[PDB]
Amino acid sequence: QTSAVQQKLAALEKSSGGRLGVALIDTADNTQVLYRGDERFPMCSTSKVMAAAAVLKQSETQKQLLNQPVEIKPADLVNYNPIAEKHVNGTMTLAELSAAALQYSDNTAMNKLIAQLGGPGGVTAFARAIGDETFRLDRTEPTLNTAIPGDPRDTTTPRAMAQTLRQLTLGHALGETQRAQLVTWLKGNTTGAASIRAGLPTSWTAGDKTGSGDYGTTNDIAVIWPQGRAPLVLVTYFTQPQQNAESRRDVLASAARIIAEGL
Ligand SMILES: *[B]([O])([O])[C][N]C(=O)C1=C(O[C][C])[C]=[C]C2=C1[C]=[C][C]=[C]2
Repeated sequence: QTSAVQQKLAALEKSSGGRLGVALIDTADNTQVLYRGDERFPMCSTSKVMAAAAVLKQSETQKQLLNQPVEIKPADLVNYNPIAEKHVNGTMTLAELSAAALQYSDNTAMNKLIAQLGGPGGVTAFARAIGDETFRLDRTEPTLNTAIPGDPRDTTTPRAMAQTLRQLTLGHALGETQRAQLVTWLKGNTTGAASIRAGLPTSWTAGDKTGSGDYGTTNDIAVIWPQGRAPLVLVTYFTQPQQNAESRRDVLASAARIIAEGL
């Protein structure tokens, strides 16, 4: 069946010229709204949530892990490292790397999280351990953002990512302290105001992680606390046919606005 909301998302997609994927979980009743919910999309930096969560899980049995120093060398810098560059020839703790990766989308920080987990497959392994059979991380930064159409590397589906974000931020995939820490990091994100958040009523609060890559890939995954109702989990993925396409955060805001108006 096709709902009014799905029809509106299709119209938005048609006018955008790209491919849009949406997955909403409304925890007020556990219902879901999906648009291309089972198609694969390149995650780009939204994958950093899985990596930070995997490290949080390891910290449940190692009380001092988050305070563990990790060396940052000149050779570790990649294409975007706003936080890590300040620490070259120095160190960053795993908590500092997680916060930098999540709140500023630092790529060097993400690579340190991936390394701590034993490589991209370590992130995938954690996803499997928490019930996500779809997610796959195959490469490090910055190549995991190539976002080539048809390429299965570093992809997931909106349905799977929404389910996983719910389990991580509202459920019990992580211990209570770690869940709280992940939510605190997401709510402190600095990069999301033009994405999902721009399509929501101003009174609502939320935590999110954005993603950007080639083929104008523009992503955002969010946990949302609407005014007067149970939380929502929303994933909005968008990718375009040309490698050098421009970013379209407004399309994500438009998708979020349609979802909100459909409540
Ligand atoms: B994540 O998606 O925020 C990290 N993204 C990238 O490193 C990246 C961007 O985003 C600027 C931070 C734009 C275009 C790219 C990127 C990586 C590889 C190819 C193209």
